[PDB]
Amino acid sequence: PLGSMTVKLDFEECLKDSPRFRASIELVEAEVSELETRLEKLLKLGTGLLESGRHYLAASRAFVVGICDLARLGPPEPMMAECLEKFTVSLNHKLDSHAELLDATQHTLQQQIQTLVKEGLRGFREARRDFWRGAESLEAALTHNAEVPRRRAQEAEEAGAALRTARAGYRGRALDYALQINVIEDKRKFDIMEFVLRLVEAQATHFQQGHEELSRLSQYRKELGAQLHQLVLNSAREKRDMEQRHVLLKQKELGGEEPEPSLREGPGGLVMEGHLFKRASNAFKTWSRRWFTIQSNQLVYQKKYKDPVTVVVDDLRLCTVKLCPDSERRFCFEVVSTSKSCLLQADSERLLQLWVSAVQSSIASAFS
Amino acid sequence: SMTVKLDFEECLKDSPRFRASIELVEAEVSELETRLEKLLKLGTGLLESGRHYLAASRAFVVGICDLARLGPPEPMMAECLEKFTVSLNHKLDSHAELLDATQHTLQQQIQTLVKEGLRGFREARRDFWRGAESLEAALTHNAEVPRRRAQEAEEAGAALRTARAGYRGRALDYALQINVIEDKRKFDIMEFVLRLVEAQATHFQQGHEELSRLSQYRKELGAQLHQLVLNSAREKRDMEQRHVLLKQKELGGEEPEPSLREGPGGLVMEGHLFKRASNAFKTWSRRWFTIQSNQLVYQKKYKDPVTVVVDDLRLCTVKLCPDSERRFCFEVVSTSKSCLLQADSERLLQLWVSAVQSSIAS
Amino acid sequence: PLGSMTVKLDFEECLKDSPRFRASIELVEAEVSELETRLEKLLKLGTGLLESGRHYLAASRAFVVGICDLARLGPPEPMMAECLEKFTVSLNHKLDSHAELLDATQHTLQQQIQTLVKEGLRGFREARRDFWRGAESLEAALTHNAEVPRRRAQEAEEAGAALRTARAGYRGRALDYALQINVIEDKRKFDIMEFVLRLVEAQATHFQQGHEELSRLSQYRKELGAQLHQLVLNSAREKRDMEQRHVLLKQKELGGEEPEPSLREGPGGLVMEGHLFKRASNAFKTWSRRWFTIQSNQLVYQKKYKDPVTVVVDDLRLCTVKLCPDSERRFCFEVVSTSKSCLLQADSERLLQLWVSAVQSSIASAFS
Amino acid sequence: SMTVKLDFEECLKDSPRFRASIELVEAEVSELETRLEKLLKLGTGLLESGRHYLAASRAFVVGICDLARLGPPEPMMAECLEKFTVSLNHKLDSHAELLDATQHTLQQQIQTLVKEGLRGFREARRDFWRGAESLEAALTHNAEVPRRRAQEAEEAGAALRTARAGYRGRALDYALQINVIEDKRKFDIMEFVLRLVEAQATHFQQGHEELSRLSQYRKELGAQLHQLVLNSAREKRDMEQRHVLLKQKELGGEEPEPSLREGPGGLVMEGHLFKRASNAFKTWSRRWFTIQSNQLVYQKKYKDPVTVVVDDLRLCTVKLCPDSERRFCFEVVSTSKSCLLQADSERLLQLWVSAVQSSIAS
Repeated sequence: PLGSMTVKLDFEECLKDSPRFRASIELVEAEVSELETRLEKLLKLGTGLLESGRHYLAASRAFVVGICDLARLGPPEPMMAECLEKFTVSLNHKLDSHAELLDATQHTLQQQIQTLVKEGLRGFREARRDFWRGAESLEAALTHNAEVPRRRAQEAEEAGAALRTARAGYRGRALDYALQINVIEDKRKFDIMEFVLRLVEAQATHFQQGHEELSRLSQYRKELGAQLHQLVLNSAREKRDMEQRHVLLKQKELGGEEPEPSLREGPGGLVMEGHLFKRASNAFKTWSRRWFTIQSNQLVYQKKYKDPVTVVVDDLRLCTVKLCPDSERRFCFEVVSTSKSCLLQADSERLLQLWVSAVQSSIASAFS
Repeated sequence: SMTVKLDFEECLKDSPRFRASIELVEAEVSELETRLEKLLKLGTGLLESGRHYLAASRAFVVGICDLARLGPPEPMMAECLEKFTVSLNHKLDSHAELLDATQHTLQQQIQTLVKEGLRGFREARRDFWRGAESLEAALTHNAEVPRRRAQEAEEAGAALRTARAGYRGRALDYALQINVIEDKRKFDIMEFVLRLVEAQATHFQQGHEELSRLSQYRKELGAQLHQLVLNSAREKRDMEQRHVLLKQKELGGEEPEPSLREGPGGLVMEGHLFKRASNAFKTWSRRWFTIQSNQLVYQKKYKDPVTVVVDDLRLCTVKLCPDSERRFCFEVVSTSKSCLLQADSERLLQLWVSAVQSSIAS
Repeated sequence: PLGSMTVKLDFEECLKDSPRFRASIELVEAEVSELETRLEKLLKLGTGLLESGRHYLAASRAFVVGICDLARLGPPEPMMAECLEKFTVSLNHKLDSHAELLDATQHTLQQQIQTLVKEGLRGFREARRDFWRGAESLEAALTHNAEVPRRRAQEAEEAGAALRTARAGYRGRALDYALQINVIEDKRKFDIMEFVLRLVEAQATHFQQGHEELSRLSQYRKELGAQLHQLVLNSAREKRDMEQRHVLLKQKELGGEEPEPSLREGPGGLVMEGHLFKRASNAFKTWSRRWFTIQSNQLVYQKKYKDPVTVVVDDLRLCTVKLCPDSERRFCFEVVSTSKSCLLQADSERLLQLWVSAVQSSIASAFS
Repeated sequence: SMTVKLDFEECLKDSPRFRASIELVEAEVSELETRLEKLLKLGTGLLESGRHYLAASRAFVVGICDLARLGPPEPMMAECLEKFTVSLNHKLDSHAELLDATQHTLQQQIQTLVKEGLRGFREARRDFWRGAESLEAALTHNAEVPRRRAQEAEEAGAALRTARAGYRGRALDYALQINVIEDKRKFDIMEFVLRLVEAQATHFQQGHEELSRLSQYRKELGAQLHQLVLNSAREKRDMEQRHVLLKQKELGGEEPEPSLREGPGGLVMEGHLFKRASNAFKTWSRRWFTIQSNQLVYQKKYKDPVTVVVDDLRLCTVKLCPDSERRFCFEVVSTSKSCLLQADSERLLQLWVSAVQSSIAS
């Protein structure tokens, strides 16, 4: 027949013990050790594939959260809000299926290859042990059969009776070796075929779960896509419209005068904010700018944009404004009270007029 | 955080709604770039992990192949076992094309965005804060005007004018880019996701076509496999059952008997014999001897040239040694060379003595 | 039944695997290890007996040579000359037979006890190895049968099918252990009985070879003995006769005068020996005694009993004797020649007269 | 060497035949004593070697005895194996009596001869050479006489007279002892050999009487031994032949099934179960459990006191657990104590659940 250990083991000389037969027993064994190292190399690689597999999916699962989270960090688009949720449950669904494929991999390696190296050479190596012990027994059997003198007939007959023992039971041991090598030639091919069966089985099972919802994924891929191409043409147009209006402001209507602080919530909330230059009444003294706010009849400044406000004067009920006639600088006015009295300057003619008006107005509310 | 679509009204009047929107869009740009650039190193790492995975698989598929050339080269092994493993390598290469296309995807969108996608926002912003630096300075400058003065007033005020007009033109460019970033952060990330989902999906579509045919192959072969090994289970038990019958009933204790039968040039016989060594103690040793073409040779290893024991047999005599101490022995004495020898039975003595004795008559 | 391993191994629970059965497998083994150390102690003692045996006969064989050689060194008795030869061949004959008994001892220890420890526990310990491997297999078989969840029905059925494997083939392994312990209980008793059979066999064979010539030895023991008792009565009488004659010489006839030198072989051999006192002719000179001899007409002296003789004068043909009238001492005579001339003195009146006569006589022969 | 029976003629005339016989008898006495005293240390060494031999044997016969008390105490072992080995010890003690009698023999003759058997020869010899010392001196003295003198002549000569008479009486005593030594060296050595040959011979005579009856015992038992072990050879093969028939045809894969059958106080069942440990992980473990006298106990080692699992069964309930994850499990819940348990089959669940359920009705 055509088997790899079959064609290099001599069945025909197996009761007969020629140097040929001793050569085949030795020769066939080399494949046995070969096959056992290749089985072991396959188990080591199997955990390497399990290790990298489980790291490729840990990297993948972080990526899918992260791709979604970034889109979620953006300004919102409703088709994306629902499609991204369909994509998310589907994407993770492939990773838990492919993680199952590893565990399946791990399992088949245990059922098959590990069982195979663990169980499958035990009964042949124990038959090998006793066969070579019997060889040993046969050689001393021959040794004791040859060295007797012909005059000591009874002793020699006793020694030849043990040789009939050695030779027979060595034929008996040789048959068992023959049986057991004859099992592993048929067995080796099937088990590893089974292993490959179970490999491409889990693959077929994994692509089919991912192929099965493919229609649900494909409707969203189109409906997100048709919407994105209308959005881009809509943004093109909106930004065309925005570039031309951007153009227009710079052409002829932008203005050079300071913009005006806008009062709201009538004279008793009187909400108005704007910067001024302030100066105190110390003997050595200087100007700095602060951002001012009249809110709830309360005049307040803040050293910075993100600083909490502080009162220019605690209460503004007993205060009076002086529009200076004589001031070192143009556009200066002065604000006088029980304590915290101070000098102010504004940036242009209408801001001075308004700021003094609004602040004098707030004094009327407060005083009311 | 701030409101979407920031328009020019607020920009040009230096509103606190503008003032806070510019505060919050810059802080959004630092978060965004960091997360994009993290998503960039993580998508880098994913390809590296995929590619380590495909090499891990590629080495595992060579280990299943190695079994296959060791084995016998029969039809099911020769064709099926090869079609299963080549389909495994084909799938690794296709999957390589998906990691090549993921890389393309990532180098197109996310690399470009990190590298040169914030660059005109940062141009507009540094030019814009430059405008307000100069306007902060010219508001100071505008304020250092003595009340007596009029030529200093118009001179100071002209410097404030151009500072304010330019801050406003610079404001229009920051605003417009704040709208461009806002749609770019939506569309570059939406196209990225949709490209990736699209290209993953085709690999399964095409995959399943083939691997569902391979499922069919698997279940058909796998069905032949369970019966084949049941067949075997019966087979090697039948063999064991003959063997205990062989051992109990037909097992032989007698020595293997050599055969004196014609070949290419006359009678041939080959077999074990004991002889004495050439060491100083002359110690006995077992070798395999052949009678062929009127010659006696001895084999020194299996599959290696033989050594001659007697040059010719037609010039030999054969000693049946009746007065020797040694048992089952004969001596062959030829003109150039002699050899004592010893056999395992009285049958084997007479059969080796008769074979040499017919040989001496050739 | 009544066997030592039989009555502490539970056949009845051997398919059934109770803690009792696990306890018996363990319990019975302790006797197995016991029996193997006692077999080994018997082999060590066997070479000690071989070592001392071979030294007791090396000491014995030297003694038998030495007992004979001492008798052979004595003054000779003819019945002893033949009986000692019969005793010698018979005595050695027991030592070569008892040396054969050792070699026989050595042989039986190899055939029996060494074969027994070498071959006889191999197939039971290999059955023990696989039985406890099957136990191992059974425990993980139970382990994998118990830890499956009830929802995973197919997987659990597969795991229980392997347990039907484990349990069955463990029953199969248990039977082999049962077979093989059941062989060693019958076997242990016989082999060591055989060993004791072969011991007292070689003894019976040794006393019978030594009992078989006992009649030949017994005739010599008597004939040497009857002769020794006549010899002692004969020696008693001979020594009585010798004591009384010893008595007689001292009583009345011993004599006080110097004994006389006895000439023989006539005047031309003239053989006569006796001491004298000699003096040379030197100017400072003195007396000493030497033992003189006239032999073959040659007058010679010797400084000692065991010294070779030297000539008083080379030749005695041309010499003359002077019987001194004037001499310092009594009984002196003088002997004159061509060279070596000298003065002599003798011990008493008849020795002087004779010595001068004999020496003058020898001169006449010589001169003839 | 010299002639035998040395008589008084030669002695009293101071002959050279005497003069050489006295030279050679003293040299024979030095050889003799040395060889006797060597024969004395070697006969010492022989007893020491014999006694080392009897102790070597005595320890070997205890090693064959040790087998015998290990074994079964059956009639052939009990009586024959003991009669063989006690005959071995009996023979050691008899042989001890022969080494005691060899020692007696050696201390009687050869020790005495070395110690005090040369002593009167050495007395006579030193007294005799003393006589010749004085006669050598008085021959000198006899010779120092001036020729003129007559009173010196008779005075010197009288000293020579008594010296010569006494040398002659001393000569008679050396001579007579030279005859006594000559017969003593023959008769002490002849009696020694004959005593030894005589006493060796009786031990075989008596030995063979018994050991030839023991040969008879040996061949009769030994004949029962070859058939007995042929009988056995058939026996254990018959057993092997049933066993391959048992394995092939009757071997069972099913779990051992417990039995619910009445005893001293009602229904009894005992058997393996799985339970959960009291460690912090709560890890599962297999123990052997007994239901007896309305109680459930568990065994903690073979042949050692048991531990109670539930105090009473008439106060228990029994959970068939249909919604549990764990397979083939039940729970027994009693007032003081509960226990989860797990069995190997759906048969064993129902049988352990029914046994507790009959027990709950007691």
